[PDB]
Amino acid sequence: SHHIRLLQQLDEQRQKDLFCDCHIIVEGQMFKAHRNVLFASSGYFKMLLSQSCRDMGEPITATFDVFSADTFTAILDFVYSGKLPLSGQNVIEVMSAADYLQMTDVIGVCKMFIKSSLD
Amino acid sequence: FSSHHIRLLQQLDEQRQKDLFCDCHIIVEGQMFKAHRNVLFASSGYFKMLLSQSCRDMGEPITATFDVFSADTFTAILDFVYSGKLPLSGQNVIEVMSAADYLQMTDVIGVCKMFIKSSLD
Repeated sequence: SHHIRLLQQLDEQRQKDLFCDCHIIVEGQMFKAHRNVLFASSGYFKMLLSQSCRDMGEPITATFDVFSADTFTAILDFVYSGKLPLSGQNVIEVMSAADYLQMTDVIGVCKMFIKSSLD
Repeated sequence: FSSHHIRLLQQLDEQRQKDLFCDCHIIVEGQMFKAHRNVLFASSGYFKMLLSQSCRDMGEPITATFDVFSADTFTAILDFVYSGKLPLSGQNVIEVMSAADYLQMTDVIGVCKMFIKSSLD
């Protein structure tokens, strides 16, 4: 119960722009999140944020142009909730953006959605 | 229950052990504790109030000092924040619950209250 409650409050912080030390700019859209959460949930951010892992001050700004803003929205919502809204239209786009960000958990969820829909 | 929640909190604890993204230092009984501000803000009413002034300002790590409870008492509480497991026994169940109401942590109080009701029944 503690885990579910904590992540809901962590999701509330990024919505209210609280303790957001990381800015993600995808398709010209701004996304606010926490550095310690992205470092722990994505292999790409583990490498990108490793340089300034102990230095605090200016929020680290990251830019992406390889996936859409709606695709990153479903991925970023999964990080702060554990729920990934998958459908026949975005299952391939989300899974394709997941391996670039090196998120093995998202890839497995998208792969399971395909196996279920195909059966 | 969900694996994503369990996995994330385990990695957050690894960061605090390795002093990664730790923008908050807690000094209790002369012992140094490193942790994250966003995690403490979400798990404690006191830290929600303490970090509310610098919730959007980043820079110098916020240092918090406590002298009303011991370092071993705060260790069990801080470990519960980064794991969800609270080792309770007859020696520290009252000290942890007393320190929980000080930090305004209703979740820790409920665990101690459930631990007392179970042992006596």
